Amino acid sequence: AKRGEIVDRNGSGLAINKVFDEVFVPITVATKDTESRYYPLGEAAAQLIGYTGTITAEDIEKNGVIGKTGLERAFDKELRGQDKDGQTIKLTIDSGVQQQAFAIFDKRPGSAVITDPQKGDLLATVSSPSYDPNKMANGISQKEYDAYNNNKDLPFTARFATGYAPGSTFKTITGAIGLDAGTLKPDEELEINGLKWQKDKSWGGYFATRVKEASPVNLRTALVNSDNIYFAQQTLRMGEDKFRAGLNKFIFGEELDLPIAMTPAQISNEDKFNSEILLADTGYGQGQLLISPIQQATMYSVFQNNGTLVYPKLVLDKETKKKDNVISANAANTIATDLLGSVEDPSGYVYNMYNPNFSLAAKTGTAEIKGKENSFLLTLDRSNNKFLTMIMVENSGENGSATDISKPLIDYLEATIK
Ligand SMILES: *C(=O)[C@@H](NC(=O)Cc1ccccc1)[C@@H]1N[C@@H](C(=O)O)C(C)(C)S1
Ligand SMILES: [Cl-]
Ligand SMILES: [Cl-]
Repeated sequence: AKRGEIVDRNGSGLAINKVFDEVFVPITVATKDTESRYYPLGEAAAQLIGYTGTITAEDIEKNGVIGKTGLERAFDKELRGQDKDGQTIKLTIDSGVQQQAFAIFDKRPGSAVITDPQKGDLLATVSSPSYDPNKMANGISQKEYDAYNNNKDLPFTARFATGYAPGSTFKTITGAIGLDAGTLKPDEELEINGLKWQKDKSWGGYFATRVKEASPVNLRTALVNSDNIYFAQQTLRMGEDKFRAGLNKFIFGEELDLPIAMTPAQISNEDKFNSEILLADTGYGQGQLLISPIQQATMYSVFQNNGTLVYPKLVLDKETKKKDNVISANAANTIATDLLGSVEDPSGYVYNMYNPNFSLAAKTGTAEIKGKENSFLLTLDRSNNKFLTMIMVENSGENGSATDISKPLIDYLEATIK
């Protein structure tokens, strides 16, 4: 039986079969014609699609080829058939978006998740660096394989499913929670002097620090300037109960119906912060938050659905599933409108991607890990609400920011997905 195909949303192949003339024990391509598993996108979708391998003795313990990793293994039952050819599985992936999202990294460690925010379609799930899935499935030498395993940037890992601290992009949720709680007034002008702030001397040598000097600061200025002090103060103003009440309406601790293994997102290590510092850190995306890029794109989907959360989906014919009224419609549109300044204001961090013919909201972020720094970029299509991007660059202190590489992807999406 011929193994079933994995195709993208347009029917283009992602995991298919192709006949080669191999130079009987086939080694490499030239003598005998054999059918081999082929991946047209190669490393661009290696971690997602995975690769196949020969059935081993340990596999036959839980009663041809079998999917070893990725969707080849998760869908191995439906794909392998029975010798009835295997079934064809059509994904939400867009091959053009998948290849563009992978090209921007250029061996930099990071990930990119592009979604249809109103339907949950995962248009692209990219992890960098990557590996050749055709060689892993049909013949890789110990030299090339050891180069993958000794790569400290870990190309085999699926970074879009790994949990990270979200960074300053998380301020969009903290601000929306503050709006619905009634403690955050969008027009209130907060006096903030200097670059560091603590509640009082009980914080010791720790301060919430910002990068830009500005006063007074309202909600929109705090988002565009990415002011940590404003959001640390607003988080302490609302309190842990009001803060967690809004956070708990998101998908924290919730396993998703995605064929991708993923630890659920968490707010902190325990049910209580037991620290004003930890409560304030969580307000601007640090602390003990662990959210994967797929989970981040899911949480941030509320700003393009009038406060409704749209769950992600990878299989095209799967019905859209939502979580209603995670935040209010007024809070979602207030935050999304304020994020237009990140792209449209000449001093905004995403002004490099400014397009006078397209409405793009955005929010950047740099997380400090116990150190190293990761860069994040969230963009929101506000012209038609047809795409959402969650882009991350690991070790941004050496690899640069996500904003510095993501413009060709955003330009591609504004002309294609629109
Ligand atoms: C949000 O993530 C904020 N980041 C920090 O407070 C930590 C940090 C890391 C490196 C340098 C300075 C501060 C602010 N948002 C990011 C961002 O948008 O890239 C800033 C670096 C502007 S700070
Ligand atoms: Cl799915
Ligand atoms: Cl920003």
